[PDB]
Amino acid sequence: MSLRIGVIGTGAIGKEHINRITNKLSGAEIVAVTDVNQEAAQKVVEQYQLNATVYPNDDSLLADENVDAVLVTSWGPAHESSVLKAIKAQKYVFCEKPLATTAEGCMRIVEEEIKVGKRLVQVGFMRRYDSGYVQLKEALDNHVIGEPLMIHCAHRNPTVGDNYTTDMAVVDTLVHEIDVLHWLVNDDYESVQVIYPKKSKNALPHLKDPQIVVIETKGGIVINAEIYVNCKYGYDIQCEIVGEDGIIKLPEPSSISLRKEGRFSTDILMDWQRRFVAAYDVEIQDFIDSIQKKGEVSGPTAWDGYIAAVTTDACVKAQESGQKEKVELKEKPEFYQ
Amino acid sequence: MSLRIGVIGTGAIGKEHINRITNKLSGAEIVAVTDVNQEAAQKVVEQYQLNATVYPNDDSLLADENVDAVLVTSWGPAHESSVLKAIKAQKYVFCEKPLATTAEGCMRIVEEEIKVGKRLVQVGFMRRYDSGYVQLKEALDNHVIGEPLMIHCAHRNPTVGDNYTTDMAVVDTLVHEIDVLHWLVNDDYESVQVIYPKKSKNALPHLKDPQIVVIETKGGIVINAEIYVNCKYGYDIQCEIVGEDGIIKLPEPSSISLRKEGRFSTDILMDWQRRFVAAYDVEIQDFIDSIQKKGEVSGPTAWDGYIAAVTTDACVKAQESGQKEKVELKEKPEFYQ
Amino acid sequence: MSLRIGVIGTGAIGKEHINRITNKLSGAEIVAVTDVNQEAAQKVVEQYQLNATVYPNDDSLLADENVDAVLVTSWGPAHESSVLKAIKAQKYVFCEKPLATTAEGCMRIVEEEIKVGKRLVQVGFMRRYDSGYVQLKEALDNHVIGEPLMIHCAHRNPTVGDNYTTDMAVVDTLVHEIDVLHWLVNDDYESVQVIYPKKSKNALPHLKDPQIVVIETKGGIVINAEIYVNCKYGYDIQCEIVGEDGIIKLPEPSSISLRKEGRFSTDILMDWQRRFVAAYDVEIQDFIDSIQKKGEVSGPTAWDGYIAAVTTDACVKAQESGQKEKVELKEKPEFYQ
Amino acid sequence: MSLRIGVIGTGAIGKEHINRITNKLSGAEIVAVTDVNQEAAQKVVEQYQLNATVYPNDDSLLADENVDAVLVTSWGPAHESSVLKAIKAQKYVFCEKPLATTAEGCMRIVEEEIKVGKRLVQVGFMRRYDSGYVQLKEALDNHVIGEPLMIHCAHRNPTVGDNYTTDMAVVDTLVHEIDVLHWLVNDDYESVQVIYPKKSKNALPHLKDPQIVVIETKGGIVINAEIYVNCKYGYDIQCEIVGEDGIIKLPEPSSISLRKEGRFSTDILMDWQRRFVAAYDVEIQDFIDSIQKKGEVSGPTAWDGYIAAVTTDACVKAQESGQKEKVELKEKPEFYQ
Ligand SMILES: [Cl-]
Ligand SMILES: [Cl-]
Ligand SMILES: [Cl-]
Ligand SMILES: [Cl-]
Ligand SMILES: [Cl-]
Ligand SMILES: [Cl-]
Ligand SMILES: [Cl-]
Ligand SMILES: [Cl-]
Ligand SMILES: [Cl-]
Ligand SMILES: [Cl-]
Ligand SMILES: [Cl-]
Ligand SMILES: [Cl-]
Ligand SMILES: [Cl-]
Ligand SMILES: [Cl-]
Ligand SMILES: [Cl-]
Ligand SMILES: [Cl-]
Ligand SMILES: [Mg+2]
Ligand SMILES: [Mg+2]
Ligand SMILES: [Mg+2]
Ligand SMILES: [Mg+2]
Repeated sequence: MSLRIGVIGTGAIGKEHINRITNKLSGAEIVAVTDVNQEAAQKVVEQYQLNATVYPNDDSLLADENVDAVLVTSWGPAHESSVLKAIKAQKYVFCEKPLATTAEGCMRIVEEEIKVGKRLVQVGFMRRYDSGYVQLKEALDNHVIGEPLMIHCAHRNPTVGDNYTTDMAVVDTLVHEIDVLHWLVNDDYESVQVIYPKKSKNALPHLKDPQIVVIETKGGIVINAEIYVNCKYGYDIQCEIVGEDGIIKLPEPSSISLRKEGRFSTDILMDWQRRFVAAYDVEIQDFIDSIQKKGEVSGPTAWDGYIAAVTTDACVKAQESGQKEKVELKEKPEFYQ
Repeated sequence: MSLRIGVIGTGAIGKEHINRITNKLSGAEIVAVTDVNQEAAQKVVEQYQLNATVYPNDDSLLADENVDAVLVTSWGPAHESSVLKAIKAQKYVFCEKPLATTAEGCMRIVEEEIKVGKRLVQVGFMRRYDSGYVQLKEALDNHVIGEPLMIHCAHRNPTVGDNYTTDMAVVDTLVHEIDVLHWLVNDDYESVQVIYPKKSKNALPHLKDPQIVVIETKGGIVINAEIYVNCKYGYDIQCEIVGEDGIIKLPEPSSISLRKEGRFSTDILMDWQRRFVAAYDVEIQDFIDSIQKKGEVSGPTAWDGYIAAVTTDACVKAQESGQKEKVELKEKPEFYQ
Repeated sequence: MSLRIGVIGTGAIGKEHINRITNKLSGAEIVAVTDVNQEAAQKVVEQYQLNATVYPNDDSLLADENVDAVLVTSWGPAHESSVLKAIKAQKYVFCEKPLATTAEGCMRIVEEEIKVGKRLVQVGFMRRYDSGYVQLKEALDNHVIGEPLMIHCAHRNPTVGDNYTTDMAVVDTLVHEIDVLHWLVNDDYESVQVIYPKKSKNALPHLKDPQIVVIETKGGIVINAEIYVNCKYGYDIQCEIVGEDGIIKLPEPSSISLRKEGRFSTDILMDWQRRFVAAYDVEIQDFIDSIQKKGEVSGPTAWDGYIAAVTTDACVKAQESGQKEKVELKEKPEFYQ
Repeated sequence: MSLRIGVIGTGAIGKEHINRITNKLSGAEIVAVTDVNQEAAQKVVEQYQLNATVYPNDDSLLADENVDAVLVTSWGPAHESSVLKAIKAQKYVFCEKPLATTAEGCMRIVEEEIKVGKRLVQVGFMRRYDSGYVQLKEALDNHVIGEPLMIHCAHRNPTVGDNYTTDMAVVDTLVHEIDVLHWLVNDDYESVQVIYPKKSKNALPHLKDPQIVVIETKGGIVINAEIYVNCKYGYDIQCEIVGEDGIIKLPEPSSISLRKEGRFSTDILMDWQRRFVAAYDVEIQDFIDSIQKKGEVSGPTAWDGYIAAVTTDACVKAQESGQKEKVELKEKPEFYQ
């Protein structure tokens, strides 16, 4: 059959996932939705022409015997509650970041999932499904460059809104690097340090931008991550991994080249939504296919959600202290190995 | 509803389209199949776990009131017959190349389609859906380089089988360039000339490889197309369009870069099936979506099939004559404008 | 000692060579000059602060026992006369293109040089000394790509003056490709054909621009050379050699890259004089060093001058006829092997 | 006349400069040499066929009224003595790094030079004369990217000898970055911190390799410099400057590209001596031309030597302490502005 999916939270993110499941992907259907604003959920069912029940809350949606799996796409601080309820209802769950707002909240989810005996929770770190990152992972797993030693990366954005604050550089922005890098190199984070260059003219007075975040792993890999969210020129993700015997680097997004007016050039995307559309499609298709074929999910795990929560909190601490701060992680359970 | 598709011809190509419709794309289902070898069609229904009727021939399949659209993926010389039957049965049809084996056969299809009053026929020239070609088309349509003047392109393949013959360099290989280029520049072909370099050591004695094909358009654009099907190093498509004021060029397929052992490098694909998988997915999704949203197809047309048939025949003539040969095209009907 | 050089022709080209010998290179000095306009030669001696005698003509300059070698940098049609006189006077001679205006004139020079028993004549085809071309030659000589099969090249210039005529596309412009390519692949030219695309809006009404020149070698290498002298965007030399097993390509001139305003770009030079300055320096330094160390010159030869004269004439014939034209070359003497 | 140069120290470095002055450059001659090993100096005069006097020491060489300028190319710790003697003898001096082994020694030279009233001392930081760095400087001076904010750079070498020690990563290797970067951005260094990744398998047990050096300028520019001297793959210099509105990056050294065996690649040099040969030539030619045309030198100054000495010492301190260390610089004299 089609995997029958319910959606908890019908804002921009939920709508985009509803659109991809309904109009782009294979093997699933939206059969149920809920939102805090019931009127909004009804509008969504109408706009996307869904054959779906509108439920007043997640408890009633999760009680629907004909819902197999849910997307948790509500307000971030509301995610944890729905994830816990879904685990208890024994539904598969795809949770947009964050899994929970604290390490403790992630640990509550971890404890309950481990009881189930199979993986129900996939966290929405879509970078792992981007073709460039998949290529990097394959090269590393094949020992192409020997042991990784250093990672140099950048997350650049053209401009941010007036409400974007210093902490969000790590909470909303660097969190993607935080998830993908430890996955690439199969190592755990140990410490973080934040350094502030000269503030850019393109940043509002309350915002510290750019920033450099230096992260060391337990194995001794050193990551230097630049975050510059008012770079003006484009939305740009760059990542180079220096190994003992060679160096691998993430590609530019594909663009025709142009020779014109004394310049040889390619395009730089301006819109972050154009950068990872394929990865979002693949991540959800993987959720669907893994469930149908394996009876459990296969992507970033609740434990990856925990690592992101602990590490982001340490980075925010380091933003304030100017000192090297410890990333204190519990031992990874065999369940998540 | 799901668009209900029947498949005529369940060989490798038909199977791959069945796989994408069943497991990758949105909005369609395989409800019927037929193959000359009925046992093969039954095996296909079983292998892909289809809920589909096996019909003994295309006439019976096309008589099924619950088939909305068909794929024609049979032996090439058999395509024309099924396309004509499908038009008469008023079904939408996606036809793999060729539309027909002769200009005359394509004209028979054109005459019958024009009677219908809407487009039923989409021909499987998937290059138009490749992101690089879409980018080229957008640049041209926006006048980025002024008038196109010259096109330099190459279609390279690592090695061919013992049964690949000189004519197939244009019939099976260059036909893709033949379709995409006139579309890019909105011009008609007027003449073709073939020049043979030194034969490669990598080619079998009966095969002329490489070849250069020089094509001139009515507007005066000159295309120099290299075909080298035993290039050894990779499967490689290259295309540069020189305009009055600048030059645009198709990108390399996306690859991580590597610094190792004194070389800075990216990957070249070895497998043509890895080069255009995304384009095949997009072309079929467009077939489905166009039908459901517009009630007619929107891709390469029966007329494009005709242009390909006329032009390939002229190229094969030029391969034999060593002279400049005319491409004689009827006026394009308003139906296809 | 310093090699004592006399200069015959003190126009722009002669002045630039005088400047490089006097202010940039090692091991030579300008001791004598002559120009048709004696006042101009005197001004040159003063402007460059030379310790040099001004002679009324080349005969008197060549009679100076203390002149070891001469540069022939006069009006093109005047070159042949001075080269012949210098050979008879037993001086080494560096001759700017052309060696002579006709195949017959080049053959007169060849006959007289062969009598000398050592190479006196170096022709000013500086591309052979450009680092990119040297790299191409090394790769070819090391069999990196197997046998060369095809060459795709372009010679592009931003705009030309009102006096630039169709024939000059081959006589003044393509002549550089004509010299360098047969050297790269160690093959002789056999035929040429000219094809005219759509005329560019950037070309004046009397000029055919762009042009494509197709040249076949005796060994069966096919060269497609684009000439576009009003391309607007830059001065740009491109060259790709397709071999049996791989492909080599001339590099872009070195430029920093820029990410800015949605584009990732490098520089394209606008000024042809910036493209080959290093090659001009190296070619003259080689003239000097070869003479001092070997007692004979080592660069492009009088025979290379002959090949250029024959081939340019065939191309101009082909420009007019629209037909394939023969390049008729005498057998290369052992003297020039 | 030719600038008459004496050479103090005829080892490998002195010999290479003698070779370039004698056989490659314009306007100077080697008229005098001295070495601690007089037999070595005599051999050098013979090997290079110099018309030069061999002096027993630098005092006697500097007393030669017919010596205009000297190269100081002796053992590093011996440089300071000869530079001071040359300033007192009122000769122009080109000094290979280091200017002196301590900040105090550099300050002694600075004090004596300032008395002269014109610049006599040029320090051999050749990177400033490399075409890529010149291009970076021009872009910065033209405000192409707005204010520089961050610099990401790497100095990589394939392997080092058994005698290469941890301190040399900054003293001999990073010193080049240390000189060029403050010049590029016209800012002073304020602090340095060293971080050690996982040790490479390619490094001997006594050596800490790779290393990351984080340098902050007074203006707030943050530099992250990777040093990896056993990277195996090549000798490789990389440098990216992130500005407010865009990013500029040093180019790869020019190389033909190759498509072969499934890879599209360019060359990475293995030999550091091939990386900067042009810069060494240009730096010495500039020394010669500046003296002859301006009567004083124009390259990196004694003050730049001082900055390098102070900064290298701070980096070595940071290598040992693991803490952020201050770079304590005296105010730059107007003499050196
Ligand atoms: Cl919270
Ligand atoms: Cl965009
Ligand atoms: Cl999980
Ligand atoms: Cl614990
Ligand atoms: Cl047929
Ligand atoms: Cl492949
Ligand atoms: Cl059609
Ligand atoms: Cl007609
Ligand atoms: Cl003449
Ligand atoms: Cl320029
Ligand atoms: Cl010669
Ligand atoms: Cl003969
Ligand atoms: Cl010392
Ligand atoms: Cl090398
Ligand atoms: Cl100084
Ligand atoms: Cl002080
Ligand atoms: Mg853009
Ligand atoms: Mg590969
Ligand atoms: Mg420019
Ligand atoms: Mg190499």
